[PDB]
Amino acid sequence: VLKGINFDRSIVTPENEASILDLAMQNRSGVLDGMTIDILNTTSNQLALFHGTAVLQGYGIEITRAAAPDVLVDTTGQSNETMLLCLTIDLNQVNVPSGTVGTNTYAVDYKQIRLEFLDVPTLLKQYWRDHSLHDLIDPRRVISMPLYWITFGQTGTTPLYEQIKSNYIDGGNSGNPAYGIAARCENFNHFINKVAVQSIPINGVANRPVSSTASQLTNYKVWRNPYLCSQDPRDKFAPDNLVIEEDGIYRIDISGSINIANYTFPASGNSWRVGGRYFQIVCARNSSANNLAEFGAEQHLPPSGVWTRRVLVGEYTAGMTEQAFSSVATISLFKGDNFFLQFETGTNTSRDSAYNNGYGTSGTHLRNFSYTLERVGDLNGTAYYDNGTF
Amino acid sequence: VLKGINFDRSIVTPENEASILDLAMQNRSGVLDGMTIDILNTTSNQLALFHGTAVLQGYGIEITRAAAPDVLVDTTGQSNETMLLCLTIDLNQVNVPSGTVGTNTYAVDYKQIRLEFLDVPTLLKQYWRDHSLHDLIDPRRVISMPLYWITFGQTGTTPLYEQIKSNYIDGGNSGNPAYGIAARCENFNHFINKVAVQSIPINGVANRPVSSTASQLTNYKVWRNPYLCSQDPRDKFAPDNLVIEEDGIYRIDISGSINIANYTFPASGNSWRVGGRYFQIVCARNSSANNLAEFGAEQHLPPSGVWTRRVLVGEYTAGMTEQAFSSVATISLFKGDNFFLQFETGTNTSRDSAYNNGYGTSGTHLRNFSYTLERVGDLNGTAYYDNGTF
Amino acid sequence: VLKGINFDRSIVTPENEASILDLAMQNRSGVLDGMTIDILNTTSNQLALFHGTAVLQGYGIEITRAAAPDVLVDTTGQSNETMLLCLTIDLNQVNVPSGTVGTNTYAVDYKQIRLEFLDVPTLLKQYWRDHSLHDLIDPRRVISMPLYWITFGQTGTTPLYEQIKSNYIDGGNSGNPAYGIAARCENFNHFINKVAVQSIPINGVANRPVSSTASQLTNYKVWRNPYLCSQDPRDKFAPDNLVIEEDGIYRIDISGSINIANYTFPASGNSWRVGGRYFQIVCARNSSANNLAEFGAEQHLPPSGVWTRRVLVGEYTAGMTEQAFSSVATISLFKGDNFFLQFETGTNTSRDSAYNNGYGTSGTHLRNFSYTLERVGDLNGTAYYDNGTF
Ligand SMILES: O=P(O)(O)O[C@H]1O[C@H](CO)[C@@H](O)[C@H](O)[C@H]1O
Ligand SMILES: O=P(O)(O)O[C@H]1O[C@H](CO)[C@@H](O)[C@H](O)[C@H]1O
Ligand SMILES: O=P(O)(O)O[C@H]1O[C@H](CO)[C@@H](O)[C@H](O)[C@H]1O
Repeated sequence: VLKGINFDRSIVTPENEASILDLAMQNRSGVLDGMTIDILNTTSNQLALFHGTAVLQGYGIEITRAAAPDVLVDTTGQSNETMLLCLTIDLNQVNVPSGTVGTNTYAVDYKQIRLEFLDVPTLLKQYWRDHSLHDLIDPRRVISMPLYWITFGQTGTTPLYEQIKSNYIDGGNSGNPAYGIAARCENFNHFINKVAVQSIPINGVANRPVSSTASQLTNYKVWRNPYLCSQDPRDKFAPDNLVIEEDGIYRIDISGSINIANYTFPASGNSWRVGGRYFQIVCARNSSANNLAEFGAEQHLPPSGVWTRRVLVGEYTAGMTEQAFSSVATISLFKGDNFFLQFETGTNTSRDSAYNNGYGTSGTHLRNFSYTLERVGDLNGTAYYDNGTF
Repeated sequence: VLKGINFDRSIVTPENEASILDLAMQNRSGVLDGMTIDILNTTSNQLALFHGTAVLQGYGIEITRAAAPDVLVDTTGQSNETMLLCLTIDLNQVNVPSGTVGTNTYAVDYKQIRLEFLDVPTLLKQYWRDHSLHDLIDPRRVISMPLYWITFGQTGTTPLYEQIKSNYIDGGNSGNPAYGIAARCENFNHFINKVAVQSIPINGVANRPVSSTASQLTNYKVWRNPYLCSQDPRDKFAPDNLVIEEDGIYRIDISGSINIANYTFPASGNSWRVGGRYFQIVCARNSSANNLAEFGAEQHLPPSGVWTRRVLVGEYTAGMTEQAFSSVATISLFKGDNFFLQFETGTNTSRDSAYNNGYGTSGTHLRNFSYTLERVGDLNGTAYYDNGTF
Repeated sequence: VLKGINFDRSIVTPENEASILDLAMQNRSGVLDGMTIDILNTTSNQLALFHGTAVLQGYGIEITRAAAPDVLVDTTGQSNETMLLCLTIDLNQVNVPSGTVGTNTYAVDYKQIRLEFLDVPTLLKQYWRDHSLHDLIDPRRVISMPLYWITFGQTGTTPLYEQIKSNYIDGGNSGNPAYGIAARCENFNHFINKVAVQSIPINGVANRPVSSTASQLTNYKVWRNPYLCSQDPRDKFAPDNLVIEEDGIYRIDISGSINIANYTFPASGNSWRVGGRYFQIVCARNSSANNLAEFGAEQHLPPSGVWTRRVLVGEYTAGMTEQAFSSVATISLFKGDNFFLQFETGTNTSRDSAYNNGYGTSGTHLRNFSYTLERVGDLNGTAYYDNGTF
């Protein structure tokens, strides 16, 4: 039969209002405020956390403030291990009410809510990003959200901690928590190496032309949304590659200019004409390496025939010192993918190359380069096949 | 007087929580999961559908699973007709409760919910996209959502079916169901015909340059959100025109390059200078033809003075073989409109034309062309006049 | 302890469901429909308003319709003043219920809701945009939303009124009320003045080239979202500057072309080569002037090291009559900031200038120029420091 959920004779249940709040949360779970570590009230037997509010699959969880310590987690038995401090909902447990709504004595012991320590494989098997209490095919009764990486030393010491920022809805994403900006940067200048194919460094360090003979590695302002992407964990790829943490249709915006761009000089032999040189800027995705995602989680496999390289700007140098470019594209990206930008041109400086033989400010370089990477759509259901290949 | 809805002494009603869920749904109705046809349990007297969940103007509807068939719809009396299988809310009916919340016997017969067959004019008169239970000026008591086109044959046969995907929130749009991407494509190459004005084919087939003498019609990956737009239903316009299904402020992104671009050769007569040739890429809207929208529904009339053509890229060829371009614009579009892209240049190849006299890969063509069309704003209330004209 | 809000044994409270509706509203408050002035039922002792619905920090407020006047506000004692007509929630008051749910006589006198007149300093001290009932650090018990600027004359006269459109969710923003388009325009042509640095007029009037000798100030279609931005209130800056009303990460899109662009003519002395001329289009922010925001409200101070100028397009003229450009950037903007676009080039027309010595259609000008400014992210919490500087 046809069942009404919100109708005149319907009884609105807890599962119902959680499903509504989850929808309003864009199916994202996370700490809405507070719930950060309290080192002052942290010992070698107890871990303390400040008061706050979180939403886990539509269920509102609160750590209440009083008098501090707002809450205490038992660390006895935990030594010489790296654990995950998790907030867990266990629907197998029973919430115990006491007193009465008539007197002013109603209270509940929420045994369905736990603050605990889990190892990485245990958390992954009950992580909200991968499993759901509300799931259609595999509904679960126990779900968790990791708050902190906790590294316990020898018995009698206080532990080391690292916030799992992907699980905190801190700021930048309020209103559209599952979408918005993934990565963005300020304008930067980067020297073009004398090679056919090279990546453009999008992670905060550029090889900035500083003099007529040299370029030097210089920081530039960059921002990343930890829920959507992260800097590659391997030092070889760290300057260039992003690891995508969330499946979706993303929008990539690029702009800048190619300064000291090479071209064949107009001479009597070529009928006093500029010999333009081909170059292209491409965006790329690579999924050959598994476990790049947070917690070394399993990558999401892309559909058959998925793109790997896409031309954002393809043209010839026009005989000017500096020539501007701009591009905007929507692309499919998968959890675990590597995402990066490449600069492609010929290697013969006297024939097909967009780059010259100069170094530093005398050499061909990218000037005023910037980008924005944003999540603009999901790949749930049919979209995975229809929209996921490009 | 001033009435509080959510206040301490207020009674939260069914209409109230439906209005809240509708707001959380971005005022969009549709199947959230399941509710697809079950051909195995479909006969010549009954139509079967799988279990699922839908939200119709804030009212949650569920088809419950048990033992299949999850639900059965009586098809007796339906023959040699094309009908719409609809999910209807009728607030004139009375939901009948039985048993008690005290025992574990409470049940409701939701007579306010129906699975029925309607003809196209009947559905349109009570379609959720055009009429509302919550409406300010014309509030309705009966509202429907079409799920399937059902074509019944002769008495004793099983019918033919077609899913109304615009009414299924399948994927790509979760989180922002009323907005997001309307249409997008992968990079493609398209030969420029030797005419003054031509449309660029945005519906999946391009006239791809394949040799030095020929171009051939080749498919390219394209995606459309059925709720926002569709391929033109008339074969003459099918390669080029989109039909907009939903009013709004849309964002159009284009990029690519013009390859083998024509120009006046630098000669002694012109002081050894490149004679650039003007061309422009425009986006366009046309509402002359009514009933192009889904179900042949009535178009939404645009305000007085509305734009029809807008220049996205206007410039001269620069003497290079290939020159890249990019553009991003926000435009107003109305339900029933035709939306398309045009390439405009002169017809005299020796004087004003951006195109040459070559064919295939030797002829002027668009290379690496792609676009994204996205809904970024609505045209409700005052916005219709203020923002709707451009 | 860990408290559950939405769990099986939990009691869902009024504050709870208001917090849920506020989240669903993207933390924006405003009139959802109606609540506009009723001049017909307005006297010299009373102000009338039409029926409608508003949401103030998750609390639903309704003015009920019956027989008009839908509601009356006492204006006795108000003379020779400019007041703000405000809708206030005061949680210190007590809502008085009467009758019973058993009979059909339940009614509430919502003393927690008021329609009143406040002076600008009083409203600012209890304005929903700046203070919250739900606030973590400074929770308030009284909060208001301004609906109209009301200017009372001499005793015995009807007042003058001005709608506070920023507090009305009229249209264009339904679905994403706190985000979406801030400002947009149709394509326009603007003459480039013979100076090093000039602003491009983004507020609806351009100096349009009309003849071979003259340009004239001509209107062009422009739209602004009052909640996000406004035209500068000072006449000196009115054609060029926007005042940002809301903190955030914004996206700026620009496109157009530079027509009649200057360049050094190819002559025997320069080896028959085009001497390109540098120019740049920049977007800018300035916060030196306080109180530019609505109600002369205090500006939001940007973090240390914040950007002020950013290059969107930087390149040389290429020897063509017309050369197109496009740019897309994400930038940080603060409540009270001035936002504007500048055109920068050299002043020596025979050496470094992108502009020539012509006027009107014979002079260098921007052609088909348009832009979109959109709010794409917030600057709450950590984002203020991490993302706010660029
Ligand atoms: O090209 P290879 O060695 O297969 O692949 C390597 O470079 C790619 C491109 O940066 C990375 O995405 C891969 O994770 C890495 O294994
Ligand atoms: O130019 P015509 O014949 O008025 O109009 C025709 O072409 C337009 C442009 O493709 C379409 O939008 C119209 O639906 C069609 O009737
Ligand atoms: O340059 P000045 O005089 O400091 O600053 C003036 O021009 C700026 C740029 O238009 C405005 O933002 C300022 O509000 C105004 O005071």
